[PDB]
Amino acid sequence: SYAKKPHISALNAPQLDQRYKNEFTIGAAVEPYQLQNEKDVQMLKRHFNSIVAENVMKPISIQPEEGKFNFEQADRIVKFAKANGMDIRFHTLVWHSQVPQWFFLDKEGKPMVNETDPVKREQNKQLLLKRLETHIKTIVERYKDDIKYWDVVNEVVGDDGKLRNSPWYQIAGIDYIKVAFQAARKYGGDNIKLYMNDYNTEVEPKRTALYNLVKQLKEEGVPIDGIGHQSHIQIGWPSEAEIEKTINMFAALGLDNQITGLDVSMYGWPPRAYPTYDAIPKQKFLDQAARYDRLFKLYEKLSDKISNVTFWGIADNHTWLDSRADVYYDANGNVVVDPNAPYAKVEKGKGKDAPFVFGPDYKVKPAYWAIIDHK
Ligand SMILES: [Cl-]
Ligand SMILES: [Cl-]
Ligand SMILES: [Zn+2]
Ligand SMILES: [Zn+2]
Ligand SMILES: [Zn+2]
Ligand SMILES: [Zn+2]
Ligand SMILES: [Zn+2]
Ligand SMILES: [Zn+2]
Ligand SMILES: [Zn+2]
Ligand SMILES: [Zn+2]
Repeated sequence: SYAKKPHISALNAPQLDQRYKNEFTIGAAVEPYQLQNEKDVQMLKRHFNSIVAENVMKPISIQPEEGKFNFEQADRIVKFAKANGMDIRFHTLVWHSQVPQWFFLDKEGKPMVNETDPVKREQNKQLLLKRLETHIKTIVERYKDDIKYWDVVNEVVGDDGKLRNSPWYQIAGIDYIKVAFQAARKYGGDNIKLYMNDYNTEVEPKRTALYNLVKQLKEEGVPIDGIGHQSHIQIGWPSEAEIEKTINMFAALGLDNQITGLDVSMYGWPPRAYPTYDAIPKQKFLDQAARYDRLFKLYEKLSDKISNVTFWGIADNHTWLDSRADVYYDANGNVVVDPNAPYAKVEKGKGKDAPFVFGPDYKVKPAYWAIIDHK
């Protein structure tokens, strides 16, 4: 939007959540250590009214061995949110990544996916489903009074438009999704809100597969209240038109929509990253600000169908996108960022992305001014 507008400390900037408070909550994803850092604490207090765990509420973080529950890290995020009046999202009860392998071992300690006996396969399904229910039961019995929004399952639809063929699906079929939602409703009650969370929700054939799956589950009475759109997006993709079509399509089913992991990468896919923040040209930040301007104008247009927009981080000094920021080098050792250009080697995850409206020094970016205004 504007470059006249100064690069001031975000701790002196108009509050993001208050700008959007009648449209949707504004959330940030966090690690417990950020709650012991003065600037991160002040950022959350000043700008955000919703919170989610980057990592410490994922399955392997909560029950790394059967019967060993580590709630200590998740508790710290819950305590902070309650003390500051923030909504909490739980990420996530079921996922094919960051998930302990003991879930999928049969009683003899062998991988359940290798079982060929159909009678044993059925016993493995029921055992996996029992373990799934106990994991969800224990978590929801602890947090049902504190955590309003739940990513019950994450990424269960494949990018090929089929259900994702994870061990969950190989072993139990579609019932693991039904069991997860039924268990969360049973032990959590009517007041927690249950979401199916995924990325590339705008992209066919994934989008229609997600649509059909949710429609079918709600016809069968499986409790599902909304869709989580991870929204790990780029400056130019996906188009605002396709985002709008997606949000409307699920709203038509009676589903809430939440933007659960928003970041606007500086790069394409696979990314060709700059090696450092300082090397990103100023024009990239202007392009990103214009993208954020259109994006939040669209969220506001659709505000009656969106209850929350959560960024997957606080400020540019910390983003999981850095793990994807591969730096490409030509034969002379110069950085290559042109997506089709010659190159000799790549340094995977060594570069720097810049996906938020707050810079790594906790000063506001052009993208912040683009979404704090009313134009
Ligand atoms: Cl991270
Ligand atoms: Cl800066
Ligand atoms: Zn306003
Ligand atoms: Zn606030
Ligand atoms: Zn630097
Ligand atoms: Zn709303
Ligand atoms: Zn992180
Ligand atoms: Zn992630
Ligand atoms: Zn700066
Ligand atoms: Zn604007």
